[PDB]
Amino acid sequence: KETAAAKFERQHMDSSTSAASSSNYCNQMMKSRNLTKDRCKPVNTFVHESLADVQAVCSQKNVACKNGQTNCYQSYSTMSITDCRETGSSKYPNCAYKTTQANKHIIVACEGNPYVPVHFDASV
Amino acid sequence: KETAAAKFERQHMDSSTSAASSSNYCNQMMKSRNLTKDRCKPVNTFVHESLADVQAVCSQKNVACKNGQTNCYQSYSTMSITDCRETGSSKYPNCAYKTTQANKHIIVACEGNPYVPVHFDASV
Repeated sequence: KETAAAKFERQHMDSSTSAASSSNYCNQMMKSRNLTKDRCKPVNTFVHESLADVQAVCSQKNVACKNGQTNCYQSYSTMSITDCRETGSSKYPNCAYKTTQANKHIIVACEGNPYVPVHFDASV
Repeated sequence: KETAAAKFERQHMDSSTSAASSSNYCNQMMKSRNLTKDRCKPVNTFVHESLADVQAVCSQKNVACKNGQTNCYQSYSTMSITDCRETGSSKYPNCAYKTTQANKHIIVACEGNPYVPVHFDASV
C-alpha cells in the first residue's frame, strides 16, 4: 500500500527538469503520475528541486496549514515549481491543464518518523 | 519583518537528523538558510535537537552573554551540533565551508513572550 511519503513524491516531485518543461508538461505529467485516474485533479503543483532539498523544508519555517493544523513548513529559499490548473474545456477522461512555471517558496505538511513531506499546502 | 526568534530558528535550528550525513552539509545548509546571499557568513552553528529542547534552555543555567547582557542561558545537557566555518580559500559567491560535528553545551540569549532563544552565543 502506497506510503504517504511515496504518494507525495508521485504527486509533487519532478527533480528531472529545472523548469516548466513545455506547454504540454501538465497534460503529460498529470496523466503519467496517475492524477487523472478517478477524476481530473483540478490543481496540482510539481517541485523541480532535489528530494533532499524538499525533505529539508520539514526543518524550516513553521507556519499554520490552510486546514488549521500546525505541521506546515515554508521553504526559506524559493524553489522552481510548476502549477497545473484544469481548463474549462477539460472533460474527464480527457483532462486538460494550463502549465505555469514559477519560482516561489513552498509550504508542505510534514509527518512521521522520519519527519517528511506528506502534503503540498501552498506556494507563496 | 523577520522576528529575532524566527531568525534564530532559520540560522541555527536543524532538528532534521541527530548529526550531518556529509562533508557537504555546511555548503548546502549555509545556502538553504540564506546565509550566503550578499556575502559568505564566516561562522555558524546548527543545533540538531528538537525545537522544544532548545527552547527549554531558557529555563536552565543563567550566564552572562558575550555582549555583557544577563539574559544568556547554558544548556545543562550536551546537544548534537554542527559547526560550519568558512575555508581560508572561500570566495563569494562560491562560499565554501568545513563541516564539523560535535556534542556540546549551547549558550543562547533568550527574550520575549514566549521566552525563547533569539541569539546563539557559543558552544562549550
